[PDB]
Amino acid sequence: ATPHINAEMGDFADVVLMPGDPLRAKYIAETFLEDAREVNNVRGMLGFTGTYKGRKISVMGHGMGIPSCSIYTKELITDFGVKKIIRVGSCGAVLPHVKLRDVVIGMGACTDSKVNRIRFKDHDFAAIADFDMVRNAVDAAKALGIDARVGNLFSADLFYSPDGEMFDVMEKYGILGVEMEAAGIYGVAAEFGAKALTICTVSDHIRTHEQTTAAERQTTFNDMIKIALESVLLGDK
Amino acid sequence: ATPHINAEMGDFADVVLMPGDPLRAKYIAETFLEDAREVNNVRGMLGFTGTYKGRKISVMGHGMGIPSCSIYTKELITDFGVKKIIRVGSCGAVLPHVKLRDVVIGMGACTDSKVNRIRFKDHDFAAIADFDMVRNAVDAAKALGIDARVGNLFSADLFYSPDGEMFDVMEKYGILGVEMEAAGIYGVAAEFGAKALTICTVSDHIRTHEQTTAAERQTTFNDMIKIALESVLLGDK
Amino acid sequence: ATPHINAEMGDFADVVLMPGDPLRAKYIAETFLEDAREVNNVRGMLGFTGTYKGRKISVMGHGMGIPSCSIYTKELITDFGVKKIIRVGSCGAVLPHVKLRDVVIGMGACTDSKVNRIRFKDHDFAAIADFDMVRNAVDAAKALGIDARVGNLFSADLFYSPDGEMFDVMEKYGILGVEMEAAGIYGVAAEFGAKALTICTVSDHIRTHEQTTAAERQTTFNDMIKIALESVLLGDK
Amino acid sequence: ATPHINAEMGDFADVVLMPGDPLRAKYIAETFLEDAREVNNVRGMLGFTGTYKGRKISVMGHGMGIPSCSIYTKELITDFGVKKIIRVGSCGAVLPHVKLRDVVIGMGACTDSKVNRIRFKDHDFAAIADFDMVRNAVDAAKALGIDARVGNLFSADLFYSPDGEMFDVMEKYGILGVEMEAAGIYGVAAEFGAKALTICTVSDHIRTHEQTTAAERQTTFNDMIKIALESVLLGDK
Amino acid sequence: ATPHINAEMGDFADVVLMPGDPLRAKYIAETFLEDAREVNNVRGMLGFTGTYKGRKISVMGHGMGIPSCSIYTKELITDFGVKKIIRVGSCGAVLPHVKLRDVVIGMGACTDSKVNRIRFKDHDFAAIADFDMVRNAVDAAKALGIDARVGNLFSADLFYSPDGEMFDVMEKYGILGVEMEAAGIYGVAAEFGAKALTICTVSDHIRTHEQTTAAERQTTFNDMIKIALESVLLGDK
Amino acid sequence: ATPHINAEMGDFADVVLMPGDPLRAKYIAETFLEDAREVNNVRGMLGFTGTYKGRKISVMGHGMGIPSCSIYTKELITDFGVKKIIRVGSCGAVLPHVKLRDVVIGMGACTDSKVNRIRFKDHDFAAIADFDMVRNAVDAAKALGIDARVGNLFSADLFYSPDGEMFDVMEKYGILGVEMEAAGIYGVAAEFGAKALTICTVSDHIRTHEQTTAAERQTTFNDMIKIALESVLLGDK
Ligand SMILES: Nc1ncnc2c1ncn2[C@@H]1O[C@H](CO)[C@@H](O)[C@@H]1O
Ligand SMILES: Nc1ncnc2c1ncn2[C@@H]1O[C@H](CO)[C@@H](O)[C@@H]1O
Ligand SMILES: Nc1ncnc2c1ncn2[C@@H]1O[C@H](CO)[C@@H](O)[C@@H]1O
Ligand SMILES: Nc1ncnc2c1ncn2[C@@H]1O[C@H](CO)[C@@H](O)[C@@H]1O
Ligand SMILES: Nc1ncnc2c1ncn2[C@@H]1O[C@H](CO)[C@@H](O)[C@@H]1O
Ligand SMILES: Nc1ncnc2c1ncn2[C@@H]1O[C@H](CO)[C@@H](O)[C@@H]1O
Repeated sequence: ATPHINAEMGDFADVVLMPGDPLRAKYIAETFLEDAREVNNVRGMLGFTGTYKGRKISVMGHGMGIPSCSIYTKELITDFGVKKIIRVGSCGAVLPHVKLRDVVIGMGACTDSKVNRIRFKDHDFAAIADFDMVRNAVDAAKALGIDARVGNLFSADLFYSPDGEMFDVMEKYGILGVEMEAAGIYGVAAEFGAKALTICTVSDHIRTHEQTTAAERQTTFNDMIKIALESVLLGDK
Repeated sequence: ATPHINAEMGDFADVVLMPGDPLRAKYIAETFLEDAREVNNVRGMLGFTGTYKGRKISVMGHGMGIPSCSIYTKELITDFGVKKIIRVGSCGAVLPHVKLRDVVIGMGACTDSKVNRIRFKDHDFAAIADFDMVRNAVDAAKALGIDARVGNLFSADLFYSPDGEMFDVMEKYGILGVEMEAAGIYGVAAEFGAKALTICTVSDHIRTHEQTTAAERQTTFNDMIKIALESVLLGDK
Repeated sequence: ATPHINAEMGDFADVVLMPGDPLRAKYIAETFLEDAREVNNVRGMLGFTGTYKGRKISVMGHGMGIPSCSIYTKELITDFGVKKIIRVGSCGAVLPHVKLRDVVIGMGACTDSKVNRIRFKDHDFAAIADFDMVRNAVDAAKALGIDARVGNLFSADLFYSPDGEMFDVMEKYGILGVEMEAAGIYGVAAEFGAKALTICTVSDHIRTHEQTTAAERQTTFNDMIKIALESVLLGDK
Repeated sequence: ATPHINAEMGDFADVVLMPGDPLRAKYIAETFLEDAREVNNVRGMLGFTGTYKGRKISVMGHGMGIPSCSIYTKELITDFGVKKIIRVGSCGAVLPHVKLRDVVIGMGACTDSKVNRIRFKDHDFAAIADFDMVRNAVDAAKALGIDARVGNLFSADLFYSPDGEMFDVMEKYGILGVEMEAAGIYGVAAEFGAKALTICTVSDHIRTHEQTTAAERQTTFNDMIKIALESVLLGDK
Repeated sequence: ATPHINAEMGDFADVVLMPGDPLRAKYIAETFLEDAREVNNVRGMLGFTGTYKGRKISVMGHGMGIPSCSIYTKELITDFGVKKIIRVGSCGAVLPHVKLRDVVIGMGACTDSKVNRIRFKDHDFAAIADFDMVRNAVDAAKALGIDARVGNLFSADLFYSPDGEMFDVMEKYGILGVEMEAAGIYGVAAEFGAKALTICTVSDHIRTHEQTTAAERQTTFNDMIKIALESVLLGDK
Repeated sequence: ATPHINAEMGDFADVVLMPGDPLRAKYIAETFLEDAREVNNVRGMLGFTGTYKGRKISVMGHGMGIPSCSIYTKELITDFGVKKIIRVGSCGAVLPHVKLRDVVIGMGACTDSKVNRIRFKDHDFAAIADFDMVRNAVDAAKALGIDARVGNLFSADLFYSPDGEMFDVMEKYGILGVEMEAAGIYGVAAEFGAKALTICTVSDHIRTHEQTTAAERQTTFNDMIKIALESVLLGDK
C-alpha cells in the first residue's frame, strides 16, 4: 500500500484508464468491465479492476490538477507495476472550428505550471505522449467511425484564470483543448519510466460559454471510453 | 449551482472548514456538528452544513493541490457568500525542534507554484492569512491548553519532489511544515476579497521520518478542529 | 568591529529601532530614550543606545532600499547579538480607504526585488514578520487609542518605476502601503534566525495628492515610535 | 524575392527538405532529384527544385541554429507557398542504447532557447511536429526496412555548452538526439501556419566522443533522405 | 523642490561626482573645489557646488545600493538638468592580477538585480557607461601617471550573499571589481537620456585579505578624485 | 581541423574579420587583401588569409545568429590561436537621429537570447567589447574623416519578431542598431579569454523603413572595412 492507495502489487492491471472524477470511474467499471471489483477508496478516489473482452483492465479517478494526478500516477507506476496510463477527461475549446463533444488526442501538452521547469533545469521540456499509444487511439477511433483531432492540449493550473488574454495566445498556436492534467502526467511518465496518453472530449467552449447538455454527454463520453479500451487491444497485438 | 458544487445560496455557512480528504469532511460533520445535512457530492467532494454551539458552520473537502483547492474556494467565495475559509490539514515537518502532533498555524505560505506570479506581474506576492483569524486561532488554542507555532508553511506542487535539496533550504529559512494548498488559498482570498487561514498538525518529520496515527494522533487532529471551530466563535464577538 | 559598524558586542541592545532617515535616530534618542550614548558613526549612520522605562534599546538608521538595510540588519544580528529589529518609516498608499497619517503594520511584504529568489532557489518565499511582534504592536496601538491596519506591504526596488500598471495590481490585491525595505529585512531575519517587524505611517496617496501640516506629521511620527517602544515591553511580558 | 531568398512564387515545391549544410542540399539534388535547377544562392544558402518519381520537390540548406533556420522557414512559408518542411540533419546521442547512424524522428523538441517563451507569454509551449508527417516517416522507414526511434529531440543554442550536467538531465528524460533547430522550426510552423518534421541520424555520441566515420556516413545519410522523400509520397496519397 | 533633494534648478552643476559615503562629499568640496556652497541636506545627504579650475562641479553622496542611487540620479537628471554623473567609490576584486588600491573603470556593469529586467521587458540590457567619459578617465589617469583597468564591474544586491559560488563565476568571466551601484546608475542614465561613469579603487580582495595603511588609502582616494575631475575637463575639449 | 573548420594552426592570422555572409568574406579578401588564399570551405562558410599593408589578416563568415557565430568564434579562439575577432556587418536602426550609412560601434550588446544567462547563473552579464579595440576603431574612423557612433546594439534571436512592442523599448533606452550576433560573440570572448568588437552600418531604419544599396551604400560598407583593418594596425603599435 502507498500513502494514497490502499492496495497491493497485483490489484491493478498493467494499464489504467483515469478520469478526473472518481464517480465517473465507477460508472466506467459498471458499464464496461466484467467482474469489476473495487481496489481503492482512500480519500474517496475510487479505483476498479476487471476485464474488457478478456483483457484485465483498471480504472481510477485522479482528481483535479497536475499536483493531484501526479501523486496517483507516480504511485501506480512505482508500486503497482502499471505500464500504461490513459487519461480520459473533458476539456474546453478555444478554436472556433472545434465543436462540443469533439474528441481530441493530445500528442503534446503545453502548460503554465512550473513542474516540468523544476525537472528540466528551467528549460523547455516538450511534454509528449507515447507515439504508439497515440497511433493506437487514432486507429481505434477510425474503426469505430469516430472522428478525432490529434495535437496540443494546454494544462492550466487555474480553472479561473486572471489572464484571459492567454486564451488568444492558445488559439493562435493551435491548442485543441484546455484541461488541467496532461502536461503533469507526461512529466511523471518520463521521470518514472512509463508510457501515457490523454484523450479528451470537448465539454464546453471557453468563448461561447456553451457547455455539455442533453444525453449527448453520455454517448460522447462512452465513445471516448470505447476508443481508449479498444486502443489498448491494438497495443497488445 | 456552480461548475463543481451542486448547491444553492444559503446551503453553506459564511464560514467553511476545509480538510483535503472528502471523508474527513464527513468525519468532522459527524463528530462536531449538530443537525448536519450533506449539501454537495459532485465528484465525491462531500460538503456539509450544521451548527457548533448554535453557530451555523460548514465543512467540505478541497482535494489535493493548489489547482484543486483554488477551484472550490473561489466558487464558495463568489457564488455562495462565504467570507472565511479555514483549511484544516496535515503537513510534513522540516525543522528538528518541531515534533509530531504539533499544531502549526500558517501566517504565511511559501510556494514553488507559479499561480501567484501569474496573478502578480511575475513579482513576489507574499501569500498571507488574515490577521484576526490567526489571532483568533492562537487564542482558542491557548484556552484549550494547546501551544501552537505560528509561522511559514511551504505549499508544494510535487509531493514526490525530484529535487531534495529544497528541504535543506526550507529548514534554513524556518519553514514550519510542508503541505500543498495554503499558498493557493491565500492567493484566491486576496484575488476575490475574502479571508483565509490554514492550520496543520505534523503527520511526519521529513527528517526523522515515521508518521503518527493512533489514539494520541487522533486526539491531536481533534484538537486542531476544536481550535478552528472555537476561533470562529471568538471572531464573531 | 564590523564593515559598516564600528562598535563591539554589547554596545547595542538586543532590540533595535530603525528609521530610514539617519537624522531620525538622534531625534528618537533625545526624545524617547534615557541615558543615551553614541555607539556608531561610520558613513554618518549614527547609532545610539539607552533605556525606555528601564528597558535597554538601541536606534540607528538603515538607509533607503533593500540592499542598504540588508547590510545593517545582518551585521547587527550576526555580530552584535540583536534579536529583534523594528523598522519605523513612511509609505505611500494605493487603497482608497487607507488615509494619510494612517498607521500600517506589515505582517507580510511583497516585492519586485530578486534577493529572496536568490535565497529560495528561485521559488516564492513569503517574507513575513514575527507574529508576536505584530500582535504586540496592534495591542500597544489600541492601548494608545490609535487605529492600526495589519496586512501586506510592497517593497519596491524603484521609487520611480517605469511600470505604472503595477499600482493597480497592488490595489487589486489589497496592498496597504508601498515602501522600500520590509521584504529585505524579513528575508535577513529568516536567513539568520532573528525576528523583525515593519511599521509605517501613510505619508502620501499614490493617486490623490493630499496635504498635511508639519505639526500633524511630527505627531504621527511620535505616535509610531510610542507604539514601537510600548510593543517591545509587551513582548517582554 | 524575400530578404534572404532571391526567387519568385512558384520556384519552390510545396514541400522542402532542409539540411543545415547547403553543400549537402546540393548533394541531395544531384543524387535524388531529376531536372534539378538552382533557385537560390544568396549568402551561399543553396536551394534546388526538381522531381522525385514525378513529384515536384525542393531542397535548401538552413544554416546552423534556431535563429538561422527560423529566417529561412518563415520566408518559404509566407512568400513561397511552402506547406511542409522536413529537416534532415545530424545529432548527438546521449542515451547508451542509441547507436551511431541510428535514425531518429522528433515528434517533439525540448530546448534551452527563449524563442518559444517569447511567443507563448513565458509559459511552456510543447514544440511538436505534425502527426501525419510523423506517421508517414515511420511507415516509409518500415517499407525500406530501416529502423527508426520516435521521440523527443533537444534543440541547443550552444554547441559548446558550459553546462555539461544538463546532458545527464537530457538522458534522464529520454532525449533521443541533441541538435540545434527542431524546436525553432516547430515554433515557426505554428506561428505562420504550416506543417513540419525533423529527422536526424546520430552522427556522434556526446559521451563517447565517437563520431561519423568510413562510408557509413553516406549510406546512412542516404537512408534518411529515402525515408523523407518516400514519406512525402505517402502523404500525397 | 524634489522628494529627496531640497534645491532648485541651477543649484547643481551639469556634472555631479557621487561617492557612496555621504561624509566624502564634504571632504571633496573642501579639498578640491573652490567657492563651494551647500545645496542639499535632506536625510543628511549633503550636497555642494563649486568650481575646479574654473569649471562648475557638484558633489553629493548617493547611499549604498541600486535602489538608493537610482533615486538620487533620477531626480538630478529630470529636475536639475544634470548631464553627467560620475560615481567614485570602492570595490572588492576577484581576479588574482587585480591588486589592492588598483584603479578600475567600469565600461559595463553586470548585476543580480531585477531593475533592468523590469525596464527591458525581462530581456538582457547591457548596462554600459558613456564611451567618451570612459576614454576621458583613461587619459586623465595616464596623464597623472596612474594605471587604470577598463572592463566589467558586478553590481551586487547583497553584500552578504548566500551564493559563494558566484564569485568563481565572476572571476571566470573577467569581472574587475564588485560593488553595489553601477548597473543601477547606467540603467537610469539610459532611461532618462543622460551620461554616466563609475570609477572604483580596489579596497579588498575577496579571497586574499590584505592590509593597507590609512595614509595609503587617502592617497588612492585623492588620486581617484583627481582622475574624475581632470576627466571632466578633457570631456569639455 | 575542428568540427566546423577544416584547416590547421597557422592558416589563420591572430586577428579575424567576420561578416555574416560567406560571399562577403570572399568580397573582402579580394578587395582589401594581398596574396589571399582560401583556408576553409566547410558548409560553404568561406574563410581567407592574406595581408593588409604587410599585416597578416584573415576574414571568414560566421552565418546568421548567436548559435552560428558562437560555434565559429569559439573554434577560432581555442584551436587556431585567434586573439581578436572583429564582426563587420549590417543592422536595422531604431533611433530617429540615426541615419542610413551611419557607422555604429557596439561598446555593448543587449539581447533576448538565453546564452549569457546560462553562462552567468541566470543573472545579468553585461556583454561588452574590448576597450582598446573600441578606441582603435574610433581613432581609425576619425583618421578617415568618418564619424562613428559608439553605444549599445541589440542582438535578436528572431529577425521576424512576434512582439513589435520591443522596438519602442529599444528606442527608449538608446539602442543604436539591431543585429543578431554581437551579444553571442562578446559572451564567447569572455568565456574563453579573447577580445572582440562589432562594427555595423545601418542598412535600414525600422522606423522610416527603406534600406540602402548602391554607390553610396557600397562606399559606406567599404569605409567600415577600412576602419576595421586600420584599427588593427593601430592596435599593433
Ligand atoms: N475551461 C476549462 N479550463 C480548465 N479545465 C477545464 C475546462 N473545461 C473543462 N475542464 C476539465 O474538467 C476539470 C475541471 O472542471 C478539469 O480537470 C478538466 O480540465
Ligand atoms: N511532505 C509533504 N508534501 C506534500 N504534501 C504533504 C506532505 N505531508 C503532508 N502533506 C498533506 O497531505 C496531502 C498529500 O498527502 C497534501 O494535501 C497535504 O499537504
Ligand atoms: N510612495 C512611496 N514609494 C516608495 N517609498 C516611499 C513612498 N512614500 C514614502 N516612502 C518612504 O521614504 C523612502 C523613499 O522615499 C522609503 O524608504 C520609504 O518607503
Ligand atoms: N553534440 C551536438 N550538439 C549540437 N548540435 C549537434 C551535435 N552533434 C551534431 N549536431 C548537428 O550539426 C550541427 C552543428 O555541428 C547542428 O546543427 C546539428 O545539431
Ligand atoms: N567586496 C565588496 N562587495 C560589495 N561592495 C563593496 C565591496 N568592497 C567595497 N564595497 C563598497 O562599499 C559599499 C558597501 O560596503 C559599496 O557601495 C561599495 O562597492
Ligand atoms: N532588423 C534586423 N533584425 C535582425 N537582424 C538584422 C536586422 N537588420 C539587419 N540585420 C543583419 O543581417 C542579418 C539578417 O538579415 C543579421 O545577421 C544581421 O543582424
